[PDB]
Formats: sequence, C-alpha cells, structure tokens
Amino acid sequence: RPIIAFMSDLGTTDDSVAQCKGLMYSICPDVTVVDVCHSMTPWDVEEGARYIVDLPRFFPEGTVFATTTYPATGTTTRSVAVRIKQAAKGGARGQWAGSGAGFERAEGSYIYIAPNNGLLTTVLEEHGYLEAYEVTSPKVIPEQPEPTFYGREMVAIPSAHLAAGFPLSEVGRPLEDHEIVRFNRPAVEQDGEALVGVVSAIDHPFGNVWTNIHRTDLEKAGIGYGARLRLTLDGVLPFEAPLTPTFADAGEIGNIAIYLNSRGYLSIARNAASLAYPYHLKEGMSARVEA
Amino acid sequence: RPIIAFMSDLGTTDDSVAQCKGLMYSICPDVTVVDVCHSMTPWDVEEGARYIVDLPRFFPEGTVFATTTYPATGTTTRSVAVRIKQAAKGGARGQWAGSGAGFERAEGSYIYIAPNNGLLTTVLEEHGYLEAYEVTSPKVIPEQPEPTFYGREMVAIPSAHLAAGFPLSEVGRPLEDHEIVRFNRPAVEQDGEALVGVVSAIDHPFGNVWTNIHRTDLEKAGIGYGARLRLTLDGVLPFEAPLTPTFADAGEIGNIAIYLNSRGYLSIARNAASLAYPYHLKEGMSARVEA
Amino acid sequence: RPIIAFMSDLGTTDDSVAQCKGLMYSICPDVTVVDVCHSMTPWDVEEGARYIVDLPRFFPEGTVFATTTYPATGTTTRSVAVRIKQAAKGGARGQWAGSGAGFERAEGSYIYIAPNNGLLTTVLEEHGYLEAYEVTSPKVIPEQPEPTFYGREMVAIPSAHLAAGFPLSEVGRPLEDHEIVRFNRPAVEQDGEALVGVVSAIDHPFGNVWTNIHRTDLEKAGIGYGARLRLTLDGVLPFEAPLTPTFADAGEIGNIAIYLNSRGYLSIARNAASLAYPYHLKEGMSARVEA
Amino acid sequence: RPIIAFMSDLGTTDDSVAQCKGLMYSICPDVTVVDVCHSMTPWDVEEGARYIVDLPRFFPEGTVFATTTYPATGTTTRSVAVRIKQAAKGGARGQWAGSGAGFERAEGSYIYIAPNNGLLTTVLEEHGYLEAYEVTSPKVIPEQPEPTFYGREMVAIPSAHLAAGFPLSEVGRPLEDHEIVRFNRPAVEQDGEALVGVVSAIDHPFGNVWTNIHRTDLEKAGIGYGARLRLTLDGVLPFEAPLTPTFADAGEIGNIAIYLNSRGYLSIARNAASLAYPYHLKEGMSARVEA
Amino acid sequence: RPIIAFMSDLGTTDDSVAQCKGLMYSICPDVTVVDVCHSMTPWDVEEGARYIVDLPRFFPEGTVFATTTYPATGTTTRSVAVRIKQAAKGGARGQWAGSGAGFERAEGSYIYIAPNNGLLTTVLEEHGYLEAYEVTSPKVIPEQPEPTFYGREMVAIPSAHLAAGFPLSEVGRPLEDHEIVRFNRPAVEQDGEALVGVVSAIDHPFGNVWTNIHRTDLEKAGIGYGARLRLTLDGVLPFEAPLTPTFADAGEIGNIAIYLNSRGYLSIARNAASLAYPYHLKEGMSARVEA
Amino acid sequence: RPIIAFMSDLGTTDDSVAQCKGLMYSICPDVTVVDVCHSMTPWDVEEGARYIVDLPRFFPEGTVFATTTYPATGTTTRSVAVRIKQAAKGGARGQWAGSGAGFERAEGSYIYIAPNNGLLTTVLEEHGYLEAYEVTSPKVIPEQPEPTFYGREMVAIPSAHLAAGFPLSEVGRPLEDHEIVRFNRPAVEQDGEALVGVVSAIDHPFGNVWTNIHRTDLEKAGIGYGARLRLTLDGVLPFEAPLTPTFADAGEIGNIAIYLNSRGYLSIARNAASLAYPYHLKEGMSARVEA
Ligand SMILES: Nc1ncnc2c1ncn2[C@@H]1O[C@H](CF)[C@@H](O)[C@H]1O
Ligand SMILES: Nc1ncnc2c1ncn2[C@@H]1O[C@H](CF)[C@@H](O)[C@H]1O
Ligand SMILES: Nc1ncnc2c1ncn2[C@@H]1O[C@H](CF)[C@@H](O)[C@H]1O
Ligand SMILES: Nc1ncnc2c1ncn2[C@@H]1O[C@H](CF)[C@@H](O)[C@H]1O
Ligand SMILES: Nc1ncnc2c1ncn2[C@@H]1O[C@H](CF)[C@@H](O)[C@H]1O
Ligand SMILES: Nc1ncnc2c1ncn2[C@@H]1O[C@H](CF)[C@@H](O)[C@H]1O
Repeated sequence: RPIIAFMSDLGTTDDSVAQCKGLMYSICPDVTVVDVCHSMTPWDVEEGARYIVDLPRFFPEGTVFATTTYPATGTTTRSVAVRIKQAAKGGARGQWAGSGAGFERAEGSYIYIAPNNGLLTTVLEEHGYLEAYEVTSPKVIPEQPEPTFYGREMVAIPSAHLAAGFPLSEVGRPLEDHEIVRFNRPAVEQDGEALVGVVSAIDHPFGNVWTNIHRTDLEKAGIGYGARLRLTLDGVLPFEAPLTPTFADAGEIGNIAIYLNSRGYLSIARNAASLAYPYHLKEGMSARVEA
Repeated sequence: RPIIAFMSDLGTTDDSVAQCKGLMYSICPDVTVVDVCHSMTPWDVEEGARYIVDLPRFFPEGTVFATTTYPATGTTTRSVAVRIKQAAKGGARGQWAGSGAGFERAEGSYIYIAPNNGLLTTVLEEHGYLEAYEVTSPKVIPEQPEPTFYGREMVAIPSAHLAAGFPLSEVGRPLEDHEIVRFNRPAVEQDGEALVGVVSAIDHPFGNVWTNIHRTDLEKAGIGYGARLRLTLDGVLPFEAPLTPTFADAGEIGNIAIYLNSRGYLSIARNAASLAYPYHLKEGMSARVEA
Repeated sequence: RPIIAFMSDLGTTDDSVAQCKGLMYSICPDVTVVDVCHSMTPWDVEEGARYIVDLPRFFPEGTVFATTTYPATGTTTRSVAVRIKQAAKGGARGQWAGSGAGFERAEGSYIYIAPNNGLLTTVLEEHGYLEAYEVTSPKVIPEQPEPTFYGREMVAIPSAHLAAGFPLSEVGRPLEDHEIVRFNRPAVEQDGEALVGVVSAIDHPFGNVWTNIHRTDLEKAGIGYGARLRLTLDGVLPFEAPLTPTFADAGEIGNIAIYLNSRGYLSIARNAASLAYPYHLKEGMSARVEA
Repeated sequence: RPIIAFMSDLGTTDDSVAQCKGLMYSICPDVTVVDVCHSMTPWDVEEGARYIVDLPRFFPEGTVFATTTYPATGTTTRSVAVRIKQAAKGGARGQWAGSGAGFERAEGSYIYIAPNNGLLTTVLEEHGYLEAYEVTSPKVIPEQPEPTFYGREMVAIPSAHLAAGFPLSEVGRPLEDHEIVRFNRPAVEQDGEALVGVVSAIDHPFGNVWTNIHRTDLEKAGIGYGARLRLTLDGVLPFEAPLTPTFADAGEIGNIAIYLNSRGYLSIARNAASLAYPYHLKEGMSARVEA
Repeated sequence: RPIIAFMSDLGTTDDSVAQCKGLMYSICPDVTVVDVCHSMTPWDVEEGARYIVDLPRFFPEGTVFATTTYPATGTTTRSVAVRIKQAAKGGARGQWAGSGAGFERAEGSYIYIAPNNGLLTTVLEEHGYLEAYEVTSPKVIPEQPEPTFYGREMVAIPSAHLAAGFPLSEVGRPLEDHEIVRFNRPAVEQDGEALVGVVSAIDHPFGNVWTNIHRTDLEKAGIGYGARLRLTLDGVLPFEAPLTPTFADAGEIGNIAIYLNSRGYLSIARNAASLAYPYHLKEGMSARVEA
Repeated sequence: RPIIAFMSDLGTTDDSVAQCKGLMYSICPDVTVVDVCHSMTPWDVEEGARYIVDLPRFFPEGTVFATTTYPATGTTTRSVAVRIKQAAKGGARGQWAGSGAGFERAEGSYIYIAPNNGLLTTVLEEHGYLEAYEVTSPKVIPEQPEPTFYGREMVAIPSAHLAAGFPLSEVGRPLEDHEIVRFNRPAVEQDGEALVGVVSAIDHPFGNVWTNIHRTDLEKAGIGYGARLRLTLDGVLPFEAPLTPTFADAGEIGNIAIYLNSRGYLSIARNAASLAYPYHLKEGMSARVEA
C-alpha cells in the first residue's frame, strides 16, 4: 500500500537523498517513495511551501508527505507531524484531480511531517488540520541523531514509521496551534482598482512568470477571462494582453500570454518562448495588474 | 508488474512531475513509474524524440511510454496513443539488449502516448505501428482539463489507465496515418565523397559530440572501423582520427576519438576529457566527414 | 523485495539511466531501483567513491550497489563484483543508522558491482570483503556488449541478475586482492602543529566546504568540540571559529561554522548561507587547520 | 596647429594605435592627435559611421579625421580622402557647438580619410562634399604597405601628410560619386499609426537605448515633448512615458525616461540607472513607438 | 602653457569625450588635454571624487581640472568653478611629488570645474578653497545647452575658457559655502582598540583591496610598519600579516601583504597575484583592523 | 618636440597614469606623451615586451620609451635606462615604416627606461644597445619614492628628465651586460617536418591567433605564400589553409585565413569574423604547423 512523497533541499548530486530512501525501505519494506523535488533554494521555507501545498489531491489516501528544509538541524528543535483535514483548496466546487470528474479524497487522509519552522504554513492554511504532534519518541527518531542531518533523522526516518502504520499520536505530545511555527504571507493589496503583489516564482524550465495574485483576488475585482489587462512587472514593464486560458491563445509563437496557472494564480509568459530568461526577470520583483 | 516510462519537458525543480506520478499511482495502484528524463529543451519536439526512440527493447513487454512536450496545451488538440510494431530492427542497434544474446521482444508489445505534435515521428519511423487512436474518452482524460497542463491531463492520466489495462481501442477514434503529425528529418547529403550532416546533440555530461550521420550512411560509403577520417565541425573546426569502437582507442587521455555511439551514429569526443565544452561546440553546427 | 541502489556518471538529461533501469526490471521483475545519484564529475573515480562508501548501513540487507563511472568502456576490462564484510565503519558499537539505537546489519549482507578501476577503493578499505569475482559470464553480461556503454552492459545488467538471486560466485573467476585496482588517497600531512589536507568536496547545493581532515587527525593534534580553530583555505582565505557540532551554533545567519560533517570530516560553512559560492571556493584547494 | 582626430577598430590593448600615432608625429611634427575612440565593433562599418558623423562642428577648422575599420586590408582597394562641405547638420541657423551661440564653421573646412568601404556614408549624406580622391600616391602611402595593417598604411600615414599641408588633390585621381561605396540605411517603417525602427545602439557605459527613430519621423506622426508614448522593444518588453528633454524629468531614480538624445533620436533610459544591462537589451532589437 | 586634466563618466567607446576635446582645442588652441580617466561608475560621485582629489600636486600650476559625472544634466542646475587653496593633503611634512624633494606648488594655483553635485567634496576638504562661483555666463556656456550633455556644455566648454585665461570671477555669481553641495563621508570608527571601516575600492587591474582606514587613523592607534595586524574583510576573513611598505615584503609570490597605498590608506593584496578577483571581493564590504 | 611613449600595466580606470603624465609635463614642459597601452596583464613581463619591441621605427628619433610593469616595486631594485642601437633590421619587418620607402632611423636614436626585470629582453635582442645605466641619481628619481608606485617614481619621472635632455650617462652607473635581467624565450622546435611553438597572443579585439612561429622559421622550412598548411592548435583543434598575405584571401566571410601578421609571425584568423572567441582559444596553447 504505502506511499511516501519526499520533498527536500538536499539536492540530487550526492548520496543524501539515497540515505533517506534506504532507511524508508528498511522501516517500511512495502513502501513506494515518490520524489516531489530536491532542488528548492536551500533554507527558503516559503519556496518549499509552494512545492508541497497542492499535493494531497493528486495522491492516494494514506500518503505521507516527508517535507524538509532543516536549517535548524542539530538544535533542540523537533519536527511536527500533522494530519490534514481537507484534501482540496476547494471542496465546494470540488476541482478534484484525475479523469472523469476527478478522484474525491476523504477528509483526514494525509499526514505531513516537517521541521517545525513554518514550512507547513500554507498546507495548514489551505487544508486545515485535525491533530498535530511533536516528533520526539525514540521509537521513530534516532536516540543519537546526526547533528547536521535532521532531514534524515527527524523527517525521513519517522515518515517511514508513519507509512508503516505507527500511530500518529504516539510520535510525541500534542502541539497547541500557537506552537506550530508559521511565516507571514505578504497579502495582495486591493489598491485603487488595481491589485499590487509580487512575482512569487519563475516557472522553470519555461521561464514563465508566476504572481501571488490569485484567481480569487481577480474575481474580487470582476476580472475574468477576456479582460484586457495591464500587468506591470518590476515597476516599469506594462505588459498588455487579455486574460486567456492558455499560452497558444496569444497567437504567434513568442507573443505575450496573460493567464491563470494550474494553481489559479495570475501568470504571464510568451507563447512557446521564454519570457523570464532573456530579460532576467526574477522572483520578488513587484507585480501590478489593472484592467 | 505494469511500468510507465515517463519523459517530459517539465523539469525536476518543482512538483509538476510529482502531480503526474501521484495520479499514475492513484489510477494504477500496482504501477512502477520509471523516469526517462524531464530535462529536454522545452518545446523542442526533435530533441524529445531522441530520448524516446530507442526505449522499447530495454523495457519489459507491455510497458507504456508517456512522452510529452506540450506547447499546444489547452487547445482543441488531443493526444495520440499508438501500439508500435517492432521493438528493434530499424532500431535494432546490434539487435536485442540484455545479457547473453539479449532479450527478444514480441511485436506489438509497447504503447506510446503523446501530444499529436510530431514527438513520435522517429518512434513510428523506426518501429512502425499496428494501431493509433485519438485520446478523447472521459474514461481516460479529465472532463475539465487544466488548460496549461495537458502533459498531466492528456498524457500522464491516460497513460495510467492504459497501464491499468484500459483497452487501447476505447480511448477514442482510430487515426488515419496522415492525421499523425510528423516532423521532417534533414537528410544526410553527399557532397563529392564526403557526407554532410549536423551535430544532432551534445552528449551531456561528457561533452561528446553526436552527429546525424549513421553507421548505415558510413557502410554505404565503404567506411568502417580503422578508416582514417576527417571530420569538420562548424565548417572550420576540423578533426582527424581513425574510426574506432571506443574512447580509450585514442590512447592518451584528451586525444581525439572518432567512433560510433550506442545508437550507431558517427560521433567525436576526447578520451576521458570533454570535447564540446572547452570549445563551446553546440547542436545544429554543421558536420562533414570524409575518408 | 530486492533493491538495486544505482550510482553513475551518466547524468539525468537523456535516456541512458532509463535504458539501465528498463533492463533491471526486465531481469528482476520485483526489483526496486533506488537512484543514489547520476551527477558525479565524469571519470572522477575518487569522487564517485565518496557517494557510495557509506551506503550499506542505510539499506536493507541483500541490497546490491550498482556503481559505475566507466572511462575504460569497450576495452578488454571486466567489472568486479564483491560481497563486503562489515556494514558499518565501526567494529563493536557499530554506529548504526535508523530510529532508536539504529538498525544493525549482519556481515556479508551487501554486494557492490563496479568497473575494476578503483571506484571501490574506499568501500573495500572501510568495509572489508568476503569474496570478489571478475564479471565475465554470458549468463549475466551481453555476448555482444555495446562498446561505449559498459555502465549498462557490465554493471546495470549483471547487478539485476545478482538482485534476482544469481549466485555471486558464478559471475566469473575469483579475483586475488592485487587484481582489484585501487587509487591512492592523499595523506593529511603535518606542518609543525598545523594539519594539512585538501578540500575534498564542495557540498552542493549548500556551498559547505568539506575537507579530508578527519576527526582522528584532529584528535592526534589535540582538538575536540569547543576548540578555537584557524582554518586556512587555498593558502589565502582565512577563517576562525570554535569547532561546533552544527551550523546554528555559529549564532547569526551568515556567521562561520567550523564543524564535523555527517561522515566525521572537518568542514566549514556559513550558518544558513553559502560559503563556497560567493568566494568561488573549489575542491582540491589546500586546507590547513591548527588549534 | 594641425589636428588629426583618430577613430578606429584597433582597440587599446596593444601597440597598434601607438604605431599609427608615432608615424603621425614623424610626418607632421607639430600635430595634435585626438582619439575619438578605438573600441568600435570590429568590421562594423555602420557603427563606425555613428562615431564620426557629427565630429566636424566640435573641431577647429582644418582638422583631419582619420577614420578606419579596414576588413579589406591588403587587397587592391585604396582609401578615399574627401573634403566635406557643410560642418553642421543644419542649413541656415546651423546649430553650432560651443559657448554663446556656438562657433560657426566655414564650408569645406574638414577632410576625412577612410577605407572606401562605406564608412563615410553618413558623413557624406549629412555634410555633402566638395572633392574626393583615391589615395594612391607614394608621397603619402608606403610603396610596400603591410598587408594586414591598411588602417596604418592607407589611413594613419596619409592623414598626417594631409595635416602637414600636402595638397588633397595630389593624393591620387578624383573619384566619381558612384565610385564612393555606400551602405544602405534601413528605413523606419509604418505599422498603422506606430513607427517601426530598430535599436541603433546601447549607449555605454550608461545602458541607455538609442533608436533609429528620428524626431522628424515622430513629428510626421504627431509627437513632440510632453506626448504620452508607448515604446515597445524586441517585440516583447513594453515601456510607457511622456517624451521629455532629459533623464531627471522621470522623477525618482530608476524611473523610465523616453527622450531625444544629443543627436536628436528617440531614446529610452532609466533615470540615473541602467536600462539595457539588467534586461540584456541589445542593438538590432526592433523598436516601435506610438502616441 | 595651459593644461586641462579631464575626468568623466563618459566612457571611451563613443565620440562623447572627443566632442569635449574638440571644443577645448577650439576655445584654447594652445591647450594640452590630459585624460585622467573616463571609466568611473556612472553617477557615483564618491568614486569620481577619489580619482580627482590628489591630482593638483602632480600638475603644473595653472592647470584646470574638468571633472564631471552629471546625472542632473538638463535641469536648472549649474556647475561650480573653484580655486583651491593648498595643493597638498599635507604641506607641513610636504610630501611633494617629483624627483629630489619634489615640486612645491604655490597656493591658489588650481581650478576645478564640476557639476554642483558633491563631486568636489573631498577636493574642498583636503585642499580648502579661496573662491567659488556658479557657472552661468553665456561667455563660457552655450545659450542653448544640449539637455542630455551638461558634461560638455557646463564643464568641458567653460574649462577651456578658464584655461584660455577667462577670469574665474566672471563665470557667474560667488557661491556661499553652504550652496556647494557635499556628500557625507562615512567616518572610520575608533571602536575598542580596533578601527572599523569599509573597502573603499578594488584597485583594478591588480585586484588589490583599498580601505578607507587612513595612515592618520593608524597613527592614532600607534599602528606603524612592523605591527602584526588582523584585517577582517566582509566580517568573516581575519587576514593576518605585519604592516609592510610594499608587496614584495610578503615574500613568496601570492602571499598576503598588508600595506599603505600611495594615498596612505590601509590596503591588502597578494604579492604579484590578485587578491580580490579569485574571491570576488567588492567595494562596500566591511573592513576591520586590529593589532 | 620631445616625445615619451608610455606603456604600463596601470590600467585606465583610475588616476595612476594621469599622475605619471602630470609629472612628465611638469618636468619636460614641451613634451608630448603618447600612450602605447596600459592594459597588459599585470606582472606579465613577456606580454609587456611584445607591446614595446617594435615601436622605435614608428617614432621620431630621440623618442623615450617609458615601459613599466613593476612587481618588485618598493624593493632595493633600480630601473635600467638603455640607448638602443638599430631601430629596424632584426626588427625590420620589411624595413622602414612610413610613406614611400619608409623613414630610415639613425642608429642610437631611442632610449628605453624600465624596471630591470627582463621587460626589455626582446628590445635588446632585436635592436642591440650602445649603453645601459642603472637609474639611481636623485636628480632623476625621488629621494623618498612611494614604495608601491615605482612605475611613477623609477620610470615615469626619470623618463621625463631624459626627454628634457638630462644626460643619459648621468642617471647612474653603467650596467654590465650580465646585470641586465633577461627572460628565456622558448624556441620554435622541429618535430619531423613540422614546426612546434605556442600561441603567443590572442589579437584583441579581433580574436586573431598569433603564434611564435616566425617568417624566418617558415623560410627555413621552404614555406612561403601559397603553401597548403595544416596548423593544429591545443594539440587537437586543427585547421587547414594556404598561407596567404591577408584575411580577405580566404574568400567568404568567416573562412579560415592562415597568414603572416604585421610582425611576420604565423597567425590564423577567420575572414572578418572572430576565430579565438567562439572557441575560447587562449595564449599558451600549443601550435604546430606542417606543409
Ligand atoms: N550551511 C548550512 N546552514 C544551515 N543549515 C544547513 C547548512 N547546510 C545544510 N543545512 C541543512 O541541513 C539539513 C540536513 F538535514 C538540510 O535540509 C539543510 O537545510
Ligand atoms: N510559455 C509556454 N508556451 C507554450 N507552452 C508552454 C509554455 N510553458 C509551458 N508550456 C507547456 O505546458 C506543458 C505542460 F503540460 C509543458 O509540456 C510545456 O511544453
Ligand atoms: N569521452 C569519454 N571518454 C571516456 N569515457 C567516456 C567518455 N564519454 C563517456 N564515457 C564513459 O562511458 C561510460 C558509459 F558506460 C560512462 O560511465 C562514461 O564514464
Ligand atoms: N540614464 C541617465 N540618467 C541620468 N544621467 C545620465 C544618464 N545617462 C547619461 N547621463 C549623464 O549625462 C551626462 C552627460 F553630460 C553624463 O555625465 C551622465 O552622467
Ligand atoms: N599586488 C601586487 N603585487 C606586486 N606588485 C604590484 C601589485 N599591485 C601593483 N603592483 C605593481 O605596482 C606597480 C606600480 F608601479 C605596477 O606596475 C604593478 O605591477
Ligand atoms: N580577422 C580579420 N578579418 C578581416 N579584417 C581584419 C581581421 N583582423 C583585423 N582586421 C582588420 O585589419 C584592419 C587593420 F588595418 C583593422 O581595421 C581590422 O578591421
């Protein structure tokens, strides 16, 4: 049965990920380990959060998410293990993933285990949670953990025990909500008739530009598909296009497309060409949209 | 038991491949998903084709190849699913892969699913095909596909249904041969006694240079192992060596080797040193060979 | 539930690794193939050695390590397959990986198969071995091996037979110890009271700097945690810090940490910042430490 | 007090320019040699033309302009020496450089000597000429000219004779107008109401962007200072600002200024910040402007 | 007689400097124009200041310094022309430049003309001044100055009139001290027994590192030649060497030298090797020195 | 009348060259200072030598060459001043430079002043010398020279005294031939019928490749214009062309030209395209030529 989906900042150029995987198979012989990605900017908890927030709906119920960037490795800190509530960001207008009308996922069906450093901020915000525990029991972590490798000791190892059916509530004491570290999410400001945000990510390998201006932020301004937009990046680049569902709607190869990405965020790209790379556009640059 | 071998342009820096994998495991619980590669130049159909053309003889019979670069994502286009004819000859490369005399593969034993954009051109050229269908049935694709993610909606998802035993002929209507998009492959030309082609790829991470001039094109010119060759690249950057089976035949480390790569194409390298990188050699550069 | 742990210099940008995996599943249908890494500097046998030496204690007993950089591909050379003795770097007390007191591994529980080019030098040094054989039998390698792809022919293929239960002693004749190629490891020398070694690796993606100076070399010079050290790199760039167990011990983000890495070697880093990248520090640079 | 103003593509990293200067002082002992620049893109005759076209009005009457990029060096080609007619780009009213109302320059007061390769195209277009001669006399060029250094042999040397008072008409035979090589200057075209030109130069070291769109092209489309413009570069990157006389008119540091450069062409910049460098803007990129 | 020494941010890749020089020769036919440098970081008034502060002692009395970075070009601002008082930074213990005991320079013997933007801050601080005037008279600037080229209109042109003997006090009205724009010079902090400053410049082309910690700051701490220093750059690099007069005092090529540069500022270098380049050290990095 | 031609490693990015010039004009009021170049690789005596060896025949008789890279600055070393013998033959290059039959220069007509570090090795080799003196007299150098600026103190300053007519023999004691430091010049070797040398320089800004294989070395091998040559660079990167007088003889733009440069050395280029830059060719690479 069991699946662990594994996301880290460990990279793919040495044996760090393999050591974690070896231990997952040692503990839970029948496990399937699925890599999410291992390439996140080291120590960038906000970036790590983006790669793990929308996973549950895509995976079978009972999947465990081992998600780790651990700059506090070797300190007295301990990981948090949480059972999430709802698999969607939606649920009302479902938008389940899969063929047909998609695969509906039951509530309380996924566990995340992570450093208690805010990595799970958006997971908890979008999904809610039913229970959360500090990971302390020597049944699921080493008695003598390697100081420089808590991703392995405090995330990979216990994730496999959880996958093998170790009761969640036995990993350690319950954590009160305020004991779960969170980062602040800069809010999209409803300025004038415009919405002012940032570039949240460059979408590699395509060089598409993703903003933190969500479809729900747009709905709030009556902005829908077909609306002629001005999207200004870095303060000085007033891109102009209608909001369209996809890249090819821009027509000629290389033409600008303003669109909603697969997370429902306002994005901008060229049609089958890279927008970000030629002009060295970067995450953190300002993004303003108006109709 | 069932395997899906997965090749895309999605990269390995975010959760895109993982969303596809989650759904593959959801649809076909027993499946093994094997990554081919996810690093191809985005939208480069010809490059993608080289990563998938010679896979079948390496894989167990019944393997499904989910192969996708999807620049027409979100348009009315639909994927093609094809059952190939021969696993080897035309893509023999000796003949069968494996220990002893190799593993003979029965005809009609492999399915590819891909955008209908020419990605399968060389697969069909080298292997032939027995049947081909448009992928349209809501039993195997979403009713509301994400406009910007047809790699997931129109390839990953239906590949998993096929792996799970969904009948190939039920995915949609049969496609006539002319309805399968193909790209043109530039021909190897004869100019005097010399064969003129191009650098087809730089072989990373080694910096070996691979041309589109084939063993069969050399055999047609009376050229075999031992022949003293002059291989000019970029019109001006020439090289001279005998055609040898392997790198070490060049003698000293760094010496030039002209050889046949594992696909039987005329190639050039330095012995345990990078040829392409120090001189910034690139794909698309002209390549002329003469005896 | 057989496992093959697979380390190569083949990269992950083409189908080379996938060809190997396909053949592994062909030969041993119930196998799990775990990637160690495929990104090592091509032909660098010393670097490859570092990624494979400490794997056994993390993996279930019976795991086969297919480990290959093969610059002598297509020559009369043949691979070596060895069953190692001790899984840990320790004798009694062991230092075992996993939850609780870790998971002890029985002696003789792991097989490595590799080119006979010195890649296994440190594996043999740290673990010892019980038996070693030349890999020559056409039951486990191709009768007509592709000259430029011995990593596939002479490592991937036979590793899958071994995973499948093919008897190790039947792959070919026993090799005497002197017939197993070794590289020499450069000694940490003494310059008065200063220890003199090299930078053995830049620890990507973090930019931590690992030296070949071991805890044991430090102890003989009178150094444990808390000792004020001067660490000079490249005979130019000086750093000073106490030896601490981990990064956050340095205090402020960006502060210098001098520590022992997860393999017990003297290393240097910035706390949650890259040391190596801004100063363009590289492997092979001299490293001198003194109390 | 003769002056030679000297512009070449010879660079300033070796002794090439110094060899030319030595010979200038040898031939015309009282000369002052003024460097224009020596950094032009080698062999780019259009670029060289831009650095020399507006020089005469700044210089004392009788100045000789030695201007040379000479890719046809060592061929049977010979230089052209011309006495220009009008010093300014203007007729009556002139637009003279200097303090007060500027310094008027008499007609026929300046000589250019250059390869006959089109380098003087715009000088002749903007200034007209009174007389033109092929440079062939052994009184003013070497009898045995260095084949790879015609910039020295056929430009520097004869320019110094001319500065010294050698009669222009004696350097060789008169050239008819059709015998003076010209390049064609690409026309600013019309796309509806938008003007369409190119980026003619990146203005180093500031990263300002100069277009080939002239004030006169703008006037015919109904545009003077204060006009709100949309300027699109490279068919991708859009900017919007009023046309202003100078950089600081943009307000804040970093703000976009669209202005007319000191040669009267439509240009774009950031105020006391580089525009071109962060976005990697280059010469030859399309430039479209509309009111 | 007259000399103009010319320093600007105009670069040496186009005709901007030449246009200024042409006009200088037009106005003052007997002038010698000496380039200081034209390569300063555009708009960086503090950097420009460093290239012009120590010039007077090296030049004949009566020399005019035309010094210009003019980001306020085209505004209502006007240049300042000042007669400096003392040619030295010293005078007491002379340290005149030249052979023998050097060339003593009379007081009031040099004029600077510059934008009134703080470029002359250090000139006025180190030398004092006797008179200062706003440059407004149409006898010495154009009646219709080119908006984008005040370096030419408001500095080069009037500098030549001044060189030709135009009375300084006739350029325009006297400026009161408070009307002369100045920048703040971050002070070297006498912390503990240490002195905390910054890297003021990387000394190209050598890659030596210059600090703003002056010889007089060192004298204040009893630091002289022979003192064993710890110089920490960027917070984390405790360089250690005695203060020595020159590079070769460090011994072996590549060894660290801590020294006083030719302006009397604490500097650090390698002996006949670049310190700054290999480790990408930069201006603005912190610099702390202690004995 | 008097000229100083000035070559250094001081660069053109700060006021170092200008301080030298100021003093030259102070000491010798009538002087003209001609820049050779200031861009040489710092401390590279062999490179500096190439920029100064062939200057004399270009300059008026009585010219002083102030040539300095001074890594031993601030040591007890003292400069050497030498009067050379022959201006040309041995450095003829045809013979005399200039119009007609060129300008014959009398023997003993040029003085070089330089660090005694081998910078003048090839000057003395090609021109011979009549007298040489150590530069020690306080009449021509400072009594208290700046330790880090001997380029100024021990070259610039005394060069100006020499230009001003200070007797050469009064600068200090005569130096015996053995007291003049020389560097070793690697010899062009014969290997079979082929001549083996090195790339002596990349000819910036063109990317031409210059070797140390001379016209005389070719003339000794029976090689003249028209000879079909094979020129291999970096041991592996070979090229084939006839020896031609100039670039355009190669025909099409971009075609390979093998030719003799203006110093008579075997060189290779592309016709009006850069050879060195696209392929990252560098000085010090091996160069072998055969007919
Ligand atoms: N230099 C570092 N500073 C802080 N944390 C680091 C550093 N290098 C690696 N790490 C963290 O170690 C964890 C291993 F468990 C990884 O997740 C890194 O974030
Ligand atoms: N900017 C883009 N233009 C056209 N297609 C794109 C672009 N960015 C991503 N894609 C395609 O989306 C598919 C997801 F399924 C990927 O295969 C990309 O080819
Ligand atoms: N250019 C090369 N020289 C020597 N060995 C090479 C070269 N390119 C690839 N290889 C080796 O081929 C093996 C394939 F099995 C890889 O492991 C490479 O080390
Ligand atoms: N983009 C610019 N913003 C502000 N000033 C600039 C810009 N580009 C050039 N300049 C200034 O123009 C002056 C010419 F007189 C130069 O000194 C530049 O500083
Ligand atoms: N870091 C340096 N080591 C040795 N010599 C140097 C260094 N930096 C500059 N110089 C020499 O100082 C001379 C000034 F006259 C220059 O010619 C440099 O060669
Ligand atoms: N490789 C070259 N091809 C054509 N012309 C060249 C090349 N290298 C230098 N030159 C020209 O030589 C002239 C010397 F007078 C320079 O102006 C270059 O344009």
